[PDB]
Amino acid sequence: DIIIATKNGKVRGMQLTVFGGTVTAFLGIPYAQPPLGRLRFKKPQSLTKWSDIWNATKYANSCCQNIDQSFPGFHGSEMWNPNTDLSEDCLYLNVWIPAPKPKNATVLIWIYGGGFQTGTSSLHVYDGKFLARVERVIVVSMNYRVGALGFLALPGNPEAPGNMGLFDQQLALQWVQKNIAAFGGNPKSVTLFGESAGAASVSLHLLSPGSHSLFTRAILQSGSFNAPWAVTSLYEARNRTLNLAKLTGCSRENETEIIKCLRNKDPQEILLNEAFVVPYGTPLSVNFGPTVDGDFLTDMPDILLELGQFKKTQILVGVNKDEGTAFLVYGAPGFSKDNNSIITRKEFQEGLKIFFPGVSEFGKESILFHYTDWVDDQRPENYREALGDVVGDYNFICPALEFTKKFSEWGNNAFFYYFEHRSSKLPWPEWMGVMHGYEIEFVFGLPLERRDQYTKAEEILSRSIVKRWANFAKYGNPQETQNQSTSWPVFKSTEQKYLTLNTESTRIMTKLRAQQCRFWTSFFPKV
Amino acid sequence: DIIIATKNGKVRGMQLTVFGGTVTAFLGIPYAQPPLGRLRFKKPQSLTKWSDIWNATKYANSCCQNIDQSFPGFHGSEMWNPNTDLSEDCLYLNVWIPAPKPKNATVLIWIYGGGFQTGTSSLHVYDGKFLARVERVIVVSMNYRVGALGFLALPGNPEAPGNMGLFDQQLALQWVQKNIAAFGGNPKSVTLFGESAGAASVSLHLLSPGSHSLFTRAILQSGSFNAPWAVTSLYEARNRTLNLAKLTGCSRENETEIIKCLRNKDPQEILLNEAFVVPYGTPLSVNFGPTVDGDFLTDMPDILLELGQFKKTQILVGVNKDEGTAFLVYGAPGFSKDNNSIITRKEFQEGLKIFFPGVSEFGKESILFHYTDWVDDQRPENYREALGDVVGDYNFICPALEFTKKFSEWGNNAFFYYFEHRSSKLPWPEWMGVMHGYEIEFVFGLPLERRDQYTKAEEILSRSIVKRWANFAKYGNPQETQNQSTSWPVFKSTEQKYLTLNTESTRIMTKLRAQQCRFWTSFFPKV
Amino acid sequence: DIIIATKNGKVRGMQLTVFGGTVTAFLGIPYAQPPLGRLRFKKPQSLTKWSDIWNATKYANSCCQNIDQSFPGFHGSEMWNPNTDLSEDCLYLNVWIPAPKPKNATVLIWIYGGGFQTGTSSLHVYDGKFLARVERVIVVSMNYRVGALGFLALPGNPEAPGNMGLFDQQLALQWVQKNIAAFGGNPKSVTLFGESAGAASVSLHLLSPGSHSLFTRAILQSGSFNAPWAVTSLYEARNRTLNLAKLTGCSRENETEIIKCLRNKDPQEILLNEAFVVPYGTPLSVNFGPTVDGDFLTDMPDILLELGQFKKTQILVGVNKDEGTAFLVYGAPGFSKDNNSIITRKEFQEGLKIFFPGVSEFGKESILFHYTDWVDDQRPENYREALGDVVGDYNFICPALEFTKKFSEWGNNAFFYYFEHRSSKLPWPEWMGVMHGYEIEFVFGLPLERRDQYTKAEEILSRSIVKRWANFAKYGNPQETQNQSTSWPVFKSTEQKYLTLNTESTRIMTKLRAQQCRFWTSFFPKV
Ligand SMILES: *[C@@H]1O[C@H](CO[C@H]2O[C@@H](C)[C@@H](O)[C@@H](O)[C@@H]2O)[C@@H](O[C@@H]2O[C@H](CO)[C@@H](O)[C@H](O)[C@H]2NC(C)=O)[C@H](O)[C@H]1NC(C)=O
Ligand SMILES: *[C@@H]1O[C@H](CO[C@H]2O[C@@H](C)[C@@H](O)[C@@H](O)[C@@H]2O)[C@@H](O[C@@H]2O[C@H](CO)[C@@H](O)[C@H](O)[C@H]2NC(C)=O)[C@H](O)[C@H]1NC(C)=O
Ligand SMILES: *[C@@H]1O[C@H](CO[C@H]2O[C@@H](C)[C@@H](O)[C@@H](O)[C@@H]2O)[C@@H](O[C@@H]2O[C@H](CO)[C@@H](O)[C@H](O)[C@H]2NC(C)=O)[C@H](O)[C@H]1NC(C)=O
Ligand SMILES: *[C@H]1O[C@H](CO[C@H]2O[C@@H](C)[C@@H](O)[C@@H](O)[C@@H]2O)[C@@H](O[C@@H]2O[C@H](CO)[C@@H](O)[C@H](O)[C@H]2NC(C)=O)[C@H](O)[C@H]1NC(C)=O
Ligand SMILES: *[C@H]1O[C@H](CO[C@H]2O[C@@H](C)[C@@H](O)[C@@H](O)[C@@H]2O)[C@@H](O[C@@H]2O[C@H](CO)[C@@H](O)[C@H](O)[C@H]2NC(C)=O)[C@H](O)[C@H]1NC(C)=O
Ligand SMILES: *[C@H]1O[C@H](CO[C@H]2O[C@@H](C)[C@@H](O)[C@@H](O)[C@@H]2O)[C@@H](O[C@@H]2O[C@H](CO)[C@@H](O)[C@H](O)[C@H]2NC(C)=O)[C@H](O)[C@H]1NC(C)=O
Ligand SMILES: *[C@@H]1O[C@H](CO)[C@@H](O)[C@H](O)[C@H]1NC(C)=O
Ligand SMILES: *[C@@H]1O[C@H](CO)[C@@H](O)[C@H](O)[C@H]1NC(C)=O
Ligand SMILES: *[C@@H]1O[C@H](CO)[C@@H](O)[C@H](O)[C@H]1NC(C)=O
Ligand SMILES: *[C@@H]1O[C@H](CO)[C@@H](O)[C@H](O)[C@H]1NC(C)=O
Ligand SMILES: *[C@@H]1O[C@H](CO)[C@@H](O)[C@H](O)[C@H]1NC(C)=O
Ligand SMILES: *[C@@H]1O[C@H](CO)[C@@H](O)[C@H](O)[C@H]1NC(C)=O
Ligand SMILES: *[C@@H]1O[C@H](CO)[C@@H](O)[C@H](O)[C@H]1NC(C)=O
Ligand SMILES: *[C@@H]1O[C@H](CO)[C@@H](O)[C@H](O)[C@H]1NC(C)=O
Ligand SMILES: *[C@@H]1O[C@H](CO)[C@@H](O)[C@H](O)[C@H]1NC(C)=O
Ligand SMILES: *[C@@H]1O[C@H](CO)[C@@H](O)[C@H](O)[C@H]1NC(C)=O
Ligand SMILES: *[C@@H]1O[C@H](CO)[C@@H](O)[C@H](O)[C@H]1NC(C)=O
Ligand SMILES: *[C@@H]1O[C@H](CO)[C@@H](O)[C@H](O)[C@H]1NC(C)=O
Ligand SMILES: [Cl-]
Ligand SMILES: [Cl-]
Ligand SMILES: [Cl-]
Ligand SMILES: [Cl-]
Ligand SMILES: [Cl-]
Ligand SMILES: [Cl-]
Ligand SMILES: [K+]
Ligand code: NA
Ligand code: NA
Ligand code: NA
Repeated sequence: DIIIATKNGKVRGMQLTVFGGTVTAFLGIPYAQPPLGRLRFKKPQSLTKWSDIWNATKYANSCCQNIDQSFPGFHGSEMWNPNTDLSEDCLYLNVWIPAPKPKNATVLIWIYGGGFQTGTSSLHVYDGKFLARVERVIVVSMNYRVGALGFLALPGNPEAPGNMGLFDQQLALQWVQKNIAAFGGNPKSVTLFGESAGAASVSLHLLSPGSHSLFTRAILQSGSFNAPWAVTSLYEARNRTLNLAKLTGCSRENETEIIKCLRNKDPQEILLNEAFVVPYGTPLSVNFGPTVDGDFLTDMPDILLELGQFKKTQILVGVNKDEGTAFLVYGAPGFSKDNNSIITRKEFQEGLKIFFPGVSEFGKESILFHYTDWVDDQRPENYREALGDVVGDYNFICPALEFTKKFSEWGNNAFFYYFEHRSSKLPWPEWMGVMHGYEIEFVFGLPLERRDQYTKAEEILSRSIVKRWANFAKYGNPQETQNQSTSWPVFKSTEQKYLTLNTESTRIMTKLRAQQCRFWTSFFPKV
Repeated sequence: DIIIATKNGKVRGMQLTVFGGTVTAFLGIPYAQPPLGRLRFKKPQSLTKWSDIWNATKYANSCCQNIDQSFPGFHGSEMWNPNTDLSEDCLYLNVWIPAPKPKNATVLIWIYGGGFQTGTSSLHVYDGKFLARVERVIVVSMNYRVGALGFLALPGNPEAPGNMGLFDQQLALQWVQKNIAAFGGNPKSVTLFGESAGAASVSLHLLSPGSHSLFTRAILQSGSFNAPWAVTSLYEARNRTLNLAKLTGCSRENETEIIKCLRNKDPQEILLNEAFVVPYGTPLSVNFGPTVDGDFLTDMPDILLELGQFKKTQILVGVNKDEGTAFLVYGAPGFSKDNNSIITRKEFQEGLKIFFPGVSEFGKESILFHYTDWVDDQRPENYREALGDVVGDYNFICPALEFTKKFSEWGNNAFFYYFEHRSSKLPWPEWMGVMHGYEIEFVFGLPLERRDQYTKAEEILSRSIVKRWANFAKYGNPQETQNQSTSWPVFKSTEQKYLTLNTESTRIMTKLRAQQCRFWTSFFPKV
Repeated sequence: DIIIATKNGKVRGMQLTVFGGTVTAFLGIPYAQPPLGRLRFKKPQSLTKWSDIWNATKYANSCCQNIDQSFPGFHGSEMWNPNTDLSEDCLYLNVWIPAPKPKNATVLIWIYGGGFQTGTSSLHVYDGKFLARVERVIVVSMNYRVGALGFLALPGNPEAPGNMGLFDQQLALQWVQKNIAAFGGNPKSVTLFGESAGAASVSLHLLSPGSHSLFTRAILQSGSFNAPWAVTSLYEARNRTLNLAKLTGCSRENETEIIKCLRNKDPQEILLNEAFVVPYGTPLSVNFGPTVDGDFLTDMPDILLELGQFKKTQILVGVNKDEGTAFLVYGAPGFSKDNNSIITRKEFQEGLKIFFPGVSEFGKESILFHYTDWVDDQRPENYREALGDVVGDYNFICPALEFTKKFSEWGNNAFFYYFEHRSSKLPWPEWMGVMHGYEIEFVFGLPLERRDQYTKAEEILSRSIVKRWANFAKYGNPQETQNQSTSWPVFKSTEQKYLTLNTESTRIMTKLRAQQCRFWTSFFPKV
C-alpha cells in the first residue's frame, strides 16, 4: 500500500510489475477545480484540499473533444482516440515513480499533441511506467482542455481570455513544483517533452514568463509554435468565436452575454459546430488554438523568438522522415491507406488546393515549381511523394529547423534529430513511410517489452533513445556514453549538424532539407 | 591542559613535542552512533551529545576486517595491518592542530585505502602531527566501515542499502564542517586526500551531491573510481550478498529477513566468508565495495564523469612508478619477495590467468601481445617487469590519467605527478621498485624526522612535497615558490604535462604511458 | 559650530579657510583604548563610548619613537620629526571634510612611513585640507604604534603577538567603515594611500583577510612589502625581542614573564635599546617591523603574492628618480649634505659594507661589477651616483616594479609612475636629486598655495597629480581628462608601460631599470 501526502491531501497509488521490478503509478490525481458551469472557458482555478485518501488507481476522464471516425475498426487511427470517458471534468494528471521510491529523481512531464483539438494523457503509447522502471526517472502527464473549451478567445475578456488549455498545462507544472518532492522527485530538474501540438505547447512554455521557473529544459518532437498551424491571430480568433455564437444561437450585442449563452449550451452543441467556424479547413486545421492573449503570451511569438525573449536553457528538437503522409488520406484526392495512392499531376494540383486553401494561384504554382523538378526517371510515385513532402516540410520540418536555429543563436546548446525508422508493427501502408507520431512509442520504451513482437533491432533502438532522452533530462546532454555510440553534436547556426535515428547506423549529417526550407522560410511567407 | 567545546560536548586532547614545537592531538573523538545490533549494515546515525569531557588521548578501535597474514613478522606487510583493537564500535576520528591554536587554518582530511576491505586511520604512516607542526594546517582522519560490514548491498533496501562506509566518511566531513572552527580550522578551506581506495573514495565525494558542500578541493594518490576494482555493479553486489547469506546459513525468501539473520551472526563468521562470495578472486579483489545506490551515487559514475556532473574545483592526482609490483607476490607463480623473481613466458601467461580470471583467451593474448614486444636484448627480467607493468597500468595508472583528462576537460585546473623515488628504508626487495603505498610516508613528512635514518636527499624531497601539498590545499596551486623549484604546470587534454617527483631532478614531462593507456582505455574494455 | 554624532559619541570639529572656501577638520578623534599599562604590546582594544562632546580641534600625541638628531636646526631632516608630544597614548585619527558637508564623498586614508620605527599623521606635508578643498574628497589619517611598542613579537603569544601597529591601522579602517557616513563619506569608496613603510603597510592590507572588506583600492608611493627592509623573519624577530630583554634586565625563563617585565620599563628605556637588538644595522634598518604572525598575515607574503592570494582591485604604484640618495648621508663614508660628496672606488666599496653588512664578499663584488661599468668619460661623480642607485634600486624601485608585475598578472589594472621633479624649495643639496619622500607634498597639494613660493610649473604639476590621484580613488582610473593630458596606460607584464611625472612633459615609457632589476630580482636573492 503506497500512500503519499500532497499539499492538497493524501493520494493512494498502485504497484505495477514492469520487467522484473516494480513501478508505483498514481493515475488521475486532480490538479484544478473541475471547470464546469460558471468556470467553463475561464482559466483553471486552484484546488481546495480533500480530507481523506484520493484513490489514484485509474486513468481519469479525457477532456471533451471530437473523435476521428474516418477509419472505424482500424488500429492505425483508433489508437489515437481517447480511451477513457469524455467529460468537461478532466483536469487530472498521472505520476509514475520507480520503486523503491527515489531520492531526488529527475522529472519528465509529457504534453500530448492532437492539433489542440483532441488528445489525452491515458493513451497506451504515452504510458510512463517503462521510463520510470528503466531510467529511474519520475514521469508526469496531464489532461488539458482542447477545442473551443480549451482555446475559445474574446481577447482581453476574462470570461473567455484564450489559452485556457495552456494555463491548464501551466497549473499542472505548478502542481509538480509544489508536490513532486513528496514523491521523491527533484522540482529543480524537470524536463518538458511533447509531440506535435504538445511540442508546440512546450515551445510556448519557453516563451511564457509564468512558466519560466516551472521547468529546467525542453524536448520538442515534431512541432514548435512557429509552425503555420500553431498560433491563431487575434483577428481570426474573434472571427471564429463569433461564428461559433452564430451557429449556436448565441449571437448577442454584449460580448459577456455571448459567453454566458455559450456557457448554457451542452458540450455536444459546441463540439458539433467547431468544424464550421472557418469557411474552409484542411486536414491540419487548428480552429481553436493558442493566441496572443497578453497573459500567457505577451507578444507575437515570432517577435519574442527573433529578439531572444525566451528561457535560456538546452533544447532537444527533431522530426520524422515522412511527417506529411498521415494527413494525405484525410482528404487529398486519389490517396487511400488501402492502395499505393499513385496520383497524377492534376491530383497533385487538387491536393495543393486542399492543403493551401486561402493561398493565391501564384502561391500554389510556386509550390509545384519547387517540388516537381524530378531526379529523374518517370517514376509513377513522383507526385505522391512530392505531396507528402510539401505537407511535412511546410507544417513540421522547416518550422522545427528554423525554431532550433533561432533559439541556438542566443547562445544555448540545442540538439536536433531526424527519426527515420518505420516500426515493424505499423498498421498503415508502406507508402506512408516513417509517419508523424510513430517515434513516440520508441521514446516511451514500448519496444523494450519483448512480449510485444517488435524486432530485436527495435528493442536496441528504443533502449538507446530512452537513454539519450533521460541523459538529456538529467544532464542536458543527450549522449549514450557506454556503447561506442555516435556522439550527438550541438546544432549551431552555420554548421547545422543533426543526428539520424535508425536501427542500422546513426549518422551525423548537416543542413537537413536545406533547399526546401529556403523555399518555405524565405520565400513562401511573402506569397 | 587543552579542552575544546564541540557541538556534542567537550573533548580533551594531548600535547606532543614535534621538532622543537608543540602539536595538540585529539585522537579517537566519536562522530557517529556505534553501528551495533540493529544499526549493523545501516547508514551511520548522528551522535546524541555527552555531558562531561571526552578524553581523546589515544587512537580508537579500528573497524572489523581480515588481516594480511601472508608474511608474519615482516615489516613490509605488517606496517599496513591494524594497530588498535578491531571492533564494530570504530566510528571515530582524529584531529591534529598546531600550537598555539591557529586562527583559521586550512584543513586536510585523510581517507585511508585498503581495497575497501581493510585499513585504519591510526597507522604510523598516516600520523598527521608532522604536517600540523611544519605547515600549520589541521589534519583530520577517520575510521570508516570496510568489507561487508561497510559495503554489503541489497540495492534500495534501507536495511543494507550499500555504501555505508562512504556514508561514514561523509558524516565525518559533516562533523568537520560543524565543529572544526572550535579547533581553529576554516570549514571553507577543506581539502580531502587519500591513497588507493582512499583516493577512489575522494573521487566519489567529487561525484556525490551530499558531499558537495563539505570540502573545497581534492588530492588523489594512486586511485580513482574509474579504476577496474573500485565500483561493484548492482548485479555482482546482489549476487555477493546472496552468496554471503548462503555461506552463513542465512538464505531466506524475504530479503529483510536475510539481513536480520546476518545481523545475528558474530562479526567473525561474516569476515571468514567474505573471501568466498566470488567464484575466483585476485590479489586486487574488492568483494564488497561502492555500488550505484541511488543515494550517495545517483548514476553510474563513468556517465557522471563523461557528462561533467561533478564538483567543479581543482584536483591533484598522481601515481608511483611501480604500482603493480606489490601485488605479484600475493599469488602470481614464480614471484617471491625473497628472490629476484625471474619468470618465464609460461609463468607470465599463468600470471595473467591469476589477475584476469574472467577474461577471454583472446583478451589475455591481447595483453601479452601488447606488453612483450621487447626493446630488446634477451634480458632475463623481461617477463617479470612486464607483469608488474600490466598490473600497475590496468589497475592504477591508466585509470588515474583518464580520470584527470576527463575531469580537466570541464574547465578546472588539475595537476598530475609521477612519483619515482624508492625509499632508502624500503623492506621489500629491489626488483619491486617504487611500490604502491610508499609515497605516503613522504606526504606525511616522516623523513623530516632526522632521528629516523632516511637520507638527507629524502628529507629535502619530503619537505618539498609537504610544501606543494599544503600550498595546493591552501591556495589551489601546488607550487614550491621559494627554492628555485620546477614550476608544476596544469594538466590539460592535448598536452598532458605532469611533474616527476624524485630526489635528483624534477622534470616536466608529457603523455605518461601513452601507448599502454591507449591499449587499456580504448581497446581492452571491448574484450 | 560643526558637531557630528559618531557611534562612540559626539565630536566637534573646526572650520578652516582654504583657497576662498571652507574645510571642516576634526583633528585627534580617538579610535581605540589608550594602549597603556597591561595593554602595552597587545592588539588595540576598541573604544567604549563617551557621553559629551569630544573636541577634535588639535592634533593628538604622536606615538613614542626615537627622533632623527643627525642634523639639528636643518629643515630637510627636521620636517620629518614629530611635531606633537610623544606618548604611548597616541591612537587617534584626523578627518578633513569639504564644506558644505558632502553627500557620499570618496575617502582617501593616508598611512605615513618612517621605517615602522618613526612617523606621525600630523606633519605639515600630510595636511589633508587641500585635497578636501580642491577635490571634495574626505581625507583620513591615523597615528599607529611604531618600534618595539608597535612591532615587538614573540610569535603566537597574545601578550606580544607582533604587528600591533598594523592592527592599529586596521582598527582605524574599521572606524571609518562604521562612522564615515555621519561625516558625508562613502564607506564603499575608500582608497588607502601611503609612502615608504606607509606604502608597505598598504600592500600588506591587500594581503590581510581582515582588511579585505575595509577599503576599495590602493596607492603605493615608494614602498611595498617585498622590499628587503619591510618584513622581519620569525627567527630574527624572536632574536630581537630576546636581545631587547637582555639589554633591559628583563631576561626570564618564562616568555610571558619577559613581557610582563618589559611592561614595567619606562618607554624611554625601551627606545634607548632598540638600536642595539641587532649586531649591525644600516641607515635602512627596520629593527621591529611586520612579521608573519598567523593573524594579520597568514603566510609569508612572497608566497601569497606569487600564488594570487590578495584582494583583487586596482592599484597605483610609483617611485622617485633618486630614492637611494637621502640614506647615503646617514653613514656612507665620504658623503655629506654640505659638499658634492665625490667619492673614490674605495669609498664606494666601504659604502657597500655599510648598506650590505651581512652579505658575502662575492655578493658585494657582484654589486660593484653590475654598477661600475661606466658609460663612460672618467666623470668624478661616477661612484657617488652608483651608490645612490644601488641603494634606491635594491630597497625601493626594483621591489615596487616586481610587486606591480606580480599583482597585475592576476588580472587587475595597475598604473605605475616614475616621479622625476625636484622641488624648487628642496633644502638638501643638488647631488641628491629627486629624493625619497619629496613627491608627498605634490600629492597633498601644498604647491597649490601660491603664498608658499613654489614655481608656477609646480602649481600645475601638483594640480594635475592631485586630480589623477582623486580620479584613481573615485573611479579606479588615474586620468586627467580635461587638459589634453597624456593618457596613463595600464601596466601589464610584457609591456610594462609607466608614466613619468615632471613639470616639462609627461611621457609614456617602458621597462623602467630593466637591466638593474634583473640583477636585484633574479640574481641577488641567491647570494
Ligand atoms: C486508391 O483509392 C482511391 C480512394 O477511393 C477508393 O478506395 C479504394 C481502395 C476503393 O475502395 C474505391 O472504390 C474507393 O472509392 C481511389 O480514388 C477514388 O477513385 C474513384 C473511382 O475512380 C474516384 O471517382 C474517387 O473520387 C476517388 N476517391 C478519392 C477520395 O479521391 C484511387 O483511384 C485508388 N488508387 C489506385 C488504385 O491507385
Ligand atoms: C623464487 O621463489 C619462488 C617462490 O617459492 C619459494 O620461495 C623461495 C624463496 C624458496 O623458499 C622456495 O623453496 C619456495 O617454494 C620459486 O617458485 C616456486 O618454485 C617451486 C620449486 O621449484 C615451485 O614448485 C613452486 O610452485 C614455486 N612457488 C610459487 C608460488 O610459484 C621461484 O622459482 C624462485 N625463483 C628464483 C629462485 O628465481
Ligand atoms: C665632504 O664632507 C665629508 C664629511 O665630513 C666633513 O663634513 C665637511 C662638510 C667638513 O665639515 C669636514 O670637516 C667634516 O669632517 C668629508 O669626509 C670626511 O673627510 C674627513 C677629513 O678628511 C675624513 O677623515 C672623514 O672620516 C670623512 N667623514 C666621513 C663621514 O666620511 C669629505 O671628504 C668631503 N668631501 C668633499 C669635500 O668632496
Ligand atoms: C469569418 O467570418 C465569416 C463567417 O462566415 C461564416 O458564417 C459562419 C457562421 C460559418 O458557418 C462559416 O462556415 C461561414 O463561412 C467568413 O465569411 C465567409 O466568406 C465567404 C467567401 O470566402 C462567403 O462565401 C461567406 O460570407 C462566408 N462563407 C460561406 C462558406 O458561406 C469570413 O471568411 C471569415 N474570416 C476569415 C476567414 O478571416
Ligand atoms: C555468483 O553466483 C554463483 C554463486 O556460486 C557460489 O556459491 C557461493 C555460496 C560461493 O561459495 C561461491 O564461491 C560459489 O562460486 C556463481 O556460480 C559459480 O559459477 C561456477 C562456474 O564459474 C560454477 O562452478 C558454480 O555454480 C559456482 N562456483 C563454484 C566454484 O562452485 C556465479 O558465478 C556468480 N556470479 C557472477 C560471478 O556474476
Ligand atoms: C641575535 O643574537 C645575538 C645577540 O648578540 C647581541 O647581544 C644583544 C643583547 C645586543 O647587544 C647585540 O648588539 C649583540 O650583538 C647575535 O650575536 C652576535 O654575533 C656576533 C658576530 O656577528 C658576536 O660578535 C656576538 O655574539 C654578537 N655581537 C656583538 C657585536 O657582540 C646574533 O648575531 C643575532 N642573530 C641574528 C643576526 O640572526
Ligand atoms: C480507496 O481504496 C480502497 C480499495 O482498496 C477502499 O477501502 C476505499 O474505500 C477507496 N475509496 C473509494 C472507493 O472511494
Ligand atoms: C535535489 O538536488 C538539488 C539540485 O538539483 C538540491 O538543491 C536539493 O536540495 C536536492 N534534494 C534532496 C537530495 O533531497
Ligand atoms: C454587458 O453585460 C455584462 C454581464 O452582466 C455586464 O457586467 C457589463 O457591465 C455589460 N458591458 C457592456 C460593455 O455593456
Ligand atoms: C549497452 O549494451 C549492453 C550489452 O552489450 C545492452 O544490454 C544495453 O541494452 C545497452 N545500453 C544502452 C543504454 O543502449
Ligand atoms: C579524563 O582525563 C583525566 C586524566 O588526566 C581524568 O581525571 C578523567 O577521569 C579522565 N576520564 C576517564 C579516564 O574516563
Ligand atoms: C576564515 O576565512 C574565511 C574565507 O576562507 C572567512 O569567510 C571566515 O569568516 C574566516 N574566519 C575567521 C578568520 O575567523
Ligand atoms: C518481509 O519481512 C519484513 C520484516 O519484518 C516485513 O516488514 C516486510 O513487510 C516483508 N516484506 C515482504 C516483501 O514480504
Ligand atoms: C628551502 O630551502 C631552505 C634553505 O636553503 C631549506 O632549509 C628548506 O627546507 C626549503 N624549503 C622547502 C619548502 O622546500
Ligand atoms: C569643547 O569646546 C568648547 C570651546 O569653544 C568648550 O565650551 C568646552 O568646554 C570644550 N571642552 C573642553 C575644553 O574640555
Ligand atoms: C553611496 O554610494 C554607494 C555606491 O558607491 C551606495 O550603495 C550608497 O547607498 C550611497 N549613499 C548615499 C548617496 O547616501
Ligand atoms: C608562565 O607564567 C605565566 C604568567 O603568569 C603563566 O600564566 C603561565 O601559565 C606560565 N607558562 C609556562 C609555559 O610555564
Ligand atoms: C586645467 O586647465 C585649467 C585652465 O586652462 C587650469 O586652471 C586647471 O588648473 C587645470 N586642471 C587640472 C585638473 O589640471
Ligand atoms: Cl499545368
Ligand atoms: Cl555542409
Ligand atoms: Cl605461446
Ligand atoms: Cl608531447
Ligand atoms: Cl679593486
Ligand atoms: Cl620596450
Ligand atoms: K652574477
Ligand atoms: Na470508434
Ligand atoms: Na601479525
Ligand atoms: Na630637534
